[PDB]
Amino acid sequence: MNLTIPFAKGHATENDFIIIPDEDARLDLTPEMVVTLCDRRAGIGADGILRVVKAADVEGSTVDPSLWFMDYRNADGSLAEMCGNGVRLFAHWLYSRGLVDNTSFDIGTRAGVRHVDILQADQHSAQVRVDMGIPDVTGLSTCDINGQVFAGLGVDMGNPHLACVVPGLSASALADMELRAPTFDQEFFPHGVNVEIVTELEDDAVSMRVWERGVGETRSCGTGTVAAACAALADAGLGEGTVKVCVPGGEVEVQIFDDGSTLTGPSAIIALGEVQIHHH
Amino acid sequence: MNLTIPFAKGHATENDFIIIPDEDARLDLTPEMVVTLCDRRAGIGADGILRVVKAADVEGSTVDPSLWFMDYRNADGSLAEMCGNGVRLFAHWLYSRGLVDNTSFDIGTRAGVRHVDILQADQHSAQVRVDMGIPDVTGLSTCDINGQVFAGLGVDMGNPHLACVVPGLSASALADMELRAPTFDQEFFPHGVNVEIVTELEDDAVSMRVWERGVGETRSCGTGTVAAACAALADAGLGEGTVKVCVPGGEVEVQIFDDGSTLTGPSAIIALGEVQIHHH
Ligand SMILES: N[C@H](CCC[C@H](N)C(=O)O)C(=O)O
Ligand SMILES: N[C@H](CCC[C@H](N)C(=O)O)C(=O)O
Repeated sequence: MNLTIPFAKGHATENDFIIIPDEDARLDLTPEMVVTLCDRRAGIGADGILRVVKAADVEGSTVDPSLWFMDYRNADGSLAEMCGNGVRLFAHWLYSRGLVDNTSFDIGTRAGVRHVDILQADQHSAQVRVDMGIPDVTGLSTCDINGQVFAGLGVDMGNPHLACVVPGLSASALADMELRAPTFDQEFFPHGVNVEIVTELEDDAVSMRVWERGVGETRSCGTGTVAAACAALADAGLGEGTVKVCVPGGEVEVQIFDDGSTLTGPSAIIALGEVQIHHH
Repeated sequence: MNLTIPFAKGHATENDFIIIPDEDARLDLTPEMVVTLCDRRAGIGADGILRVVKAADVEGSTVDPSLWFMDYRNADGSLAEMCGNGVRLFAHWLYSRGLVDNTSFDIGTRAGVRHVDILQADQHSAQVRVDMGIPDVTGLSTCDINGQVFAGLGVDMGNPHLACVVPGLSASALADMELRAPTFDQEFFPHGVNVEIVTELEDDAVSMRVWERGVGETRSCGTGTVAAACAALADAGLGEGTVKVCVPGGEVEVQIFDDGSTLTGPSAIIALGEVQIHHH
């Protein structure tokens, strides 16, 4: 006995999502079902899910009930407290379908409210700026990736990061290295952690790869790019700045003040349809 | 300037396809476009494409123009001469949408005509039997996978195979081994080759993994299962038989006579929609 769910597919710097419209709040998917859908072969395939729902109808939220809420699920069914690339696609979706009518608006997330600015938008593409709030640098920790250690900044962007700027690493060296789920200090990161490997600041740019909690390597990670841009700035001895972060799925521009931070990048809406899945 | 293409997503033992309806024969996709679509993040994601077209309107075919033709493309844009799992999903599609009206019919492929029998069918599931023709054992060759050599049968099933039955290998040992694109004799396989690693016959069953030409590891390979079932039977000293082949995405039953061979397995239709893609 299978359900038929309307959906759209999209990405933001090739970090890709399945959008489930759910204003009547009748598709709070179980984690098994999330897994099934984010399986490319068995389902559709994605890095995770954006279920579109009002804050009024989302369990555990206490943000303004009148806002749209970005119910993000990771590909393993795991919840997460924020998703930078997600927020951009979610904004793109809402605007482009006329579910809001300003280029500038607030969205609810599991880390609270996030403001967005639509800079450019079609049916299929957009550029979105996100107020990401203040990066809270949590301390210093390390990880091991494939019997080699790196030292990083803990950063809280809503969710946890370990941003390891690597002294001397070229971009081509970085493209080459082979990643395995890192191992980290579980007292420091009791809930798991997103890890970013980063090149040092140069021409106001860094290059990054990332091993997402819940998911594995992704072609981009928006909260992680901001984490990386802190780390790169801190390693150059600044704490304000504008940094272009280069990820396997593209480019974003992060901006860091003392009062806050922003993440500006593209978003794309690739497909619409309906999908089959089994309850059991 | 982007095209909007109606499509369906489906699989056959988790070897998954994008179905493009194209009776007016106006979507002979270029290989770049195939690649874009079979990219999960950038497009939809699949092991390959089944474009649905009449034999009349397919370049290079000389089969009966009145038949439906399975225009199969691999995920790298590469054409291929047959696709076993594809044929089952293609039959499922045609029947279930009422584009044929018999449970038993002929389909055109790049290896010529293939007969099919629909055994069970819904909107969403089916069991299909395929007349695969005669396995032609081409000789003996070897390959290397990750600095280790295996010896195999060359088999022509339409397309080329190297079926390596491995003396002593358990299923759990097989689940464990780590695969890399094999290296093979290019005089023997001037066009590339599908490689199957197989366990010895036991309880009329073998277990198999496969590194598809054009694609890489797949959860199943229908022509390869028949290749594997020959090899396993030959290594047990028979040349007729009924063999259950176990693949990471499930199970199929292959049957071998002297007059021919059949492949019976499941098929599923997971989603319908429309997708965006760029000409340039
Ligand atoms: N790709 C997302 C990250 C999702 C976070 C999730 N992987 C986690 O914290 O577990 C981003 O744009 O920020
Ligand atoms: N998965 C397909 C194999 C496609 C063959 C293609 N990989 C090639 O010959 O290059 C099958 O069911 O037989």
